[PDB]
Amino acid sequence: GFRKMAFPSGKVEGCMVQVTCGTTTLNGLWLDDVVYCPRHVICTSEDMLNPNYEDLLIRKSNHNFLVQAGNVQLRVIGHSMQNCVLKLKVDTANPKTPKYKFVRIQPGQTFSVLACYNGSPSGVYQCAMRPNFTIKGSFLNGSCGSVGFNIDYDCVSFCYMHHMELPTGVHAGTDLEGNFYGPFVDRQTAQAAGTDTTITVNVLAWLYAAVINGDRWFLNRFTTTLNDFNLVAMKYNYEPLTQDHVDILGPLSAQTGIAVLDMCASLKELLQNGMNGRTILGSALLEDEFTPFDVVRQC
Amino acid sequence: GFRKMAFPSGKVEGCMVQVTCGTTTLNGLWLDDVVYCPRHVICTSEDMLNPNYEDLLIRKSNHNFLVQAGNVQLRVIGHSMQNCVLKLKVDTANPKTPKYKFVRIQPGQTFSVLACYNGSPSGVYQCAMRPNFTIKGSFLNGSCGSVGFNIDYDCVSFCYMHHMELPTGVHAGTDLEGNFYGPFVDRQTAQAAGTDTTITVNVLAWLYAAVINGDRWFLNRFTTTLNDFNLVAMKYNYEPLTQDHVDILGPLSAQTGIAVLDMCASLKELLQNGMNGRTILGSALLEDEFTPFDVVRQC
Repeated sequence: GFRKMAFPSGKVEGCMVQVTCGTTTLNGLWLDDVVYCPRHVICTSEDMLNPNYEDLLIRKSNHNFLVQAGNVQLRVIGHSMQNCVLKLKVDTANPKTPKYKFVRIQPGQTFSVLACYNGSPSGVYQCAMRPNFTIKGSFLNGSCGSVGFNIDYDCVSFCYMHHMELPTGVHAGTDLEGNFYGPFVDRQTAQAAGTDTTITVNVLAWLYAAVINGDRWFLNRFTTTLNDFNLVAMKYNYEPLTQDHVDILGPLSAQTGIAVLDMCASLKELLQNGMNGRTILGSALLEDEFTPFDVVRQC
Repeated sequence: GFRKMAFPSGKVEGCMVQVTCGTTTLNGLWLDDVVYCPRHVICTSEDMLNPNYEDLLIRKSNHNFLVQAGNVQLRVIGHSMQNCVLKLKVDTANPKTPKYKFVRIQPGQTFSVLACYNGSPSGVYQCAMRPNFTIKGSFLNGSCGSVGFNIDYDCVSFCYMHHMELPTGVHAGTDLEGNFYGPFVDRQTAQAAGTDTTITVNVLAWLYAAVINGDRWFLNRFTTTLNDFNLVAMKYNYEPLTQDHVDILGPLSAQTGIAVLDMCASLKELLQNGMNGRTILGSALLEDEFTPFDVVRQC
């Protein structure tokens, strides 16, 4: 079988707290004795249009921040700002702190999102960093400070903190150093992203997944060069395929005995013709939010 | 705009253990001082075609069961069989036991699965119980004893425990009282699922979701009786609606002001005429794995 699969979220659930300043409430991440959260918690409705965050922060005291782990209030003993992330030092360490790292992911890479409201986890799902640095998430009011992450041998790699929604319904945020992915800004304005593209290496991974699970109507006897595939890919606003990408697909190629460039020839035919009403793994659309690693692990 | 979202898995992660007999290891669920697992952990390969579980259990003693949380052994102090589940009394009450219930779900209901191997969680995903009492999971060897669950106001409702795969690649299992969903048995014999059908109540939920988001071209000014709709539905391999289905659509019907039987009339028209090249929620296919509760959550 094959489904979109998220990492188990327990290690991150143990770190989620509620952070309140004024009449603004969102989520924070409690690691050791520090709570990380979006800096726009310090804004008011009038501030959010063109906020001078340095000015706004100097006017705040430690006692203006209300941090709550469940029913328990945590005392803020210091605060600083790192790009778009506020760091609140608290006097108690989180015993539930996992082994962790802060990473900045590359477009095309996937991660799990733990969506939280008022410091309480609500759901978990798998996202990809779009090539235009948006993410197609499910985030409502109060979700800010929800984080995205991957897990590797009990170590949690935090890669995303949520900040905003765009008019098209996609989302934008930062890494845990507070730098936005993409050309976005934490001000209350309608922002557009650059033109998105489809993550080609992931579509190929997913086609290999469809084959591993016995779905093959789209395979063909033809083949293609890497450059000629990339010309057609770019015409249809697919990302070009690098030789690193070809190499990353090897294990799936071997597992199925289908050369990478043969699968490229199949994808080319789908782009040029369509799916003729047929479906792949249930979908009427080509899916590009499974990486090669994702497919392997689950297969 | 909608995606499969799982419940945060942490409360369930804290209950997963491994249960071994000889070299056969699967997963178990540790709640208070009882571990629940599939009874076929007591089978050798020779026993699995036509096991005499009652006879196999008589030869078992407490000291034959290796239960481990991680690498830490949990001593077994009693054992009993309840239908297709083994219950192992252990000498330690699980300190991470959540508030919980055992529930038996209906076809069409959705739940999160925490896929586990050797007592270690690998991933979490959302499943729907199909009308033929199979699920389309992602399960590998050693996944038995993985559980499906819903979470309501901090209470975990356990509804599924995994036991087997069917030739078509779908999966079958029991509730936590050990009664299989569907006509299946825990024997290593070839078994067939009934022909599957589309989950009508979930398609209706999906149409309500489309209306909530402003996509409502398919609404018409007609209605139908429940019986007339059910008789048409069956001719298109749609599940007939129950009174419980009508009731769980209540909130969405209230939210939109569209009576359930009016929406049924719109669906009937879609079934009899097709989509005429149009889309709903950006899809030419009707989705049937989002329940009325799922829709409310994400909307």
